[PDB]
Amino acid sequence: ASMERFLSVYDEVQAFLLDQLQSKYEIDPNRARYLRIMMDTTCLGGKYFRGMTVVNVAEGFLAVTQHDEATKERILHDACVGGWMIEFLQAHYLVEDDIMDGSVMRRGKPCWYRFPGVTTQCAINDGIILKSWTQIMAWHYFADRPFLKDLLCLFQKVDYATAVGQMYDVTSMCDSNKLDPEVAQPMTTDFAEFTPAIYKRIVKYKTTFYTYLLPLVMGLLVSEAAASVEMNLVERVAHLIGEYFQVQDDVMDCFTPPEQLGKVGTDIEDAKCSWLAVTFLGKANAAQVAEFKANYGEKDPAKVAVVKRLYSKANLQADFAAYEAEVVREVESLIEQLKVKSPTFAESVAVVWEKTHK
Amino acid sequence: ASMERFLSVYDEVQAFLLDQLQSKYEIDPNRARYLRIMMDTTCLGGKYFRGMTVVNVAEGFLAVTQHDEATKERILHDACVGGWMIEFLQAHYLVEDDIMDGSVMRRGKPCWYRFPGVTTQCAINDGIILKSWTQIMAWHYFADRPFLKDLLCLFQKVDYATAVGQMYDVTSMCDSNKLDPEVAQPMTTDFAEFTPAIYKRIVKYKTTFYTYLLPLVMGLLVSEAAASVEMNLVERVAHLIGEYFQVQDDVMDCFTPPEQLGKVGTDIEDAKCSWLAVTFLGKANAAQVAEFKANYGEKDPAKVAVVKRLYSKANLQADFAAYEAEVVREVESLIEQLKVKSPTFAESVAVVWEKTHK
Ligand SMILES: [Mn+2]
Ligand SMILES: [Mn+2]
Ligand SMILES: [Mn+2]
Ligand SMILES: [Mn+2]
Repeated sequence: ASMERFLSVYDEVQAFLLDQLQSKYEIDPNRARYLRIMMDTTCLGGKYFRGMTVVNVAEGFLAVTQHDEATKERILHDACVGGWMIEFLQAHYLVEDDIMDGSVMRRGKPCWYRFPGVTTQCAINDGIILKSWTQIMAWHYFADRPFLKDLLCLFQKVDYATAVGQMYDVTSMCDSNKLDPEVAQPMTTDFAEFTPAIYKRIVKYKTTFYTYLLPLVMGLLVSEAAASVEMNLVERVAHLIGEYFQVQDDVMDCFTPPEQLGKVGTDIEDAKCSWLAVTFLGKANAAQVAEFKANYGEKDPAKVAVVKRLYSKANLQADFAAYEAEVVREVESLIEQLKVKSPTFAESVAVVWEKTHK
Repeated sequence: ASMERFLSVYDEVQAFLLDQLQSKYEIDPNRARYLRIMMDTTCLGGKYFRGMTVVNVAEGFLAVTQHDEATKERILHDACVGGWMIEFLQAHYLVEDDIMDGSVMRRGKPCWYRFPGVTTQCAINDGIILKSWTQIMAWHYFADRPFLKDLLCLFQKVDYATAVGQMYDVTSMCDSNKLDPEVAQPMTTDFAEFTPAIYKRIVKYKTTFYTYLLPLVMGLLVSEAAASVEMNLVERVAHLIGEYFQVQDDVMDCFTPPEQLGKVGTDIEDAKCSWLAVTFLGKANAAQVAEFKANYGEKDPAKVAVVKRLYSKANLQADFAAYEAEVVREVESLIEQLKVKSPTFAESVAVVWEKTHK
């Protein structure tokens, strides 16, 4: 099974990293144990969607390409390692974003920095280590691979894009013209920057590059198949599926009970430029906009309840269904275009869409 | 002048980074301005010792190697860019370490995260961007260079080592056997881990790799001269000079007035494994150790004053002078050994020592 190989490689990668800390970085056993627990707590327990996308893309090409058995095994091992690079990159983001946002829970468990023996003082550095481990992995496992340079270059550009996206995200409730390191940032009062275009830019950089583009292209690279596809189509379809992913996340933040969500959603309190706020402001009458402005972005539970009420009364299910229908058209169109050069890869993308959509 | 070229390249690198944000990352002008101010505030204003070491090593080899003039200029430009990679890496560390430690000032100015329009929520991500910029620089300026892979590999291993060193540093006041993410960490009461060996491990990883080893080897790489030297000697001498650097920093933290230091030193309050504490515990009688334990690691100003008194009464100037004399012997010995294969590089190391020592 794909999952079974993927999880076995985690054990191998963990052992390599911790053994190297002992043999080359002079680490002692208690700190090795701390880092092992940190790695498990921050990297394990999700769905491994991103990492497994690398594996699944690679498996698709193995099914139609002649290889020695040892080569099949090496490609699958490379896909697993590259998948864990992305999972560790996500772990880095989640650790640091939870600190930056003051989040409380993540996947039914306390955020890493809130563990009693961690604290922010250690957790910021723990998140730095998680990202450094992605590079240690690559240089060790891919040292002699022909895709090493392309993979490292891709990884770093996606990582940079994601940090730029985090800036877009955490500043999305400020007026751009008032941004200034010397002046404490007030929340917007006109919400003029709550537009579809601006929302799409947040999501594209914050989410879609590392969640959809990177796993797909990494699967191509470890398969030596990047010339088998039109890269502009891979970008466009990743952008599309990633945006749909984030729209779903945004809806759930407001409307999924905390036990199922795994956290208490705070997008309203945090004044996020979410799909609900943008779409509501694309629909609302004057009265409703005024009420939204009077209540959005405040921890006060009665104000949050007014915003959720406005959202419920706004029939945003209709907008979501129409958004979803348009995304189905465009994603299907792009999958069709991908078949011109690689039916195999087009099928992998169809699977990524089906897992995202349904 | 070397400094004049180095600072000119900053302007060039800044322009490249910000222009690329506009042309490829969809940035708007106010956020470009924020990032420009962030870059200037976090990267400028120090001595540029690390960055200029790259330049000076490269200049040493230019003086004795035949090159076309355009090649001399390209090598110096590469040395400047590689120097700014290290300066931006340091900027990353300082931003994140100041947040992790709750520091107040850095170089006579508030720490970046304490700017009113920054906040920890933005500053953690700003520090992430600073490090991502080091990689954007390398891939853009060194794309076709033969040293690209060696440089990237070196940079990432030094970066990893530094994060491991930060872990050693911020955990240095806890008993290793009690380290545990599930349990809030108490300060040591026996100080058994305040030893020269353990202190040297903190310093080696936290400081010496990125402050001394990386600039020296980067200067070799951009000069295509790494085979001109014995790398084990470069490591040993970097370790030695870097440790002396940190010992000086530790003394100043306790004894240099804040205006000259640029901050209010808090190593005693923070219970740091500093050279003063280790050396004091290497000298003290039972009575003095007991008093140290009763007062170390507490913000209470009268307790800090008791520790400073113990340090003053302990005649640690004698230990420092004897430490310094031994470092002079060993550094001179290693410079002599370096002359066997490269007098030019040995001279660059002598300059790095002279700037550190005097
Ligand atoms: Mn966030
Ligand atoms: Mn969300
Ligand atoms: Mn620190
Ligand atoms: Mn210090």
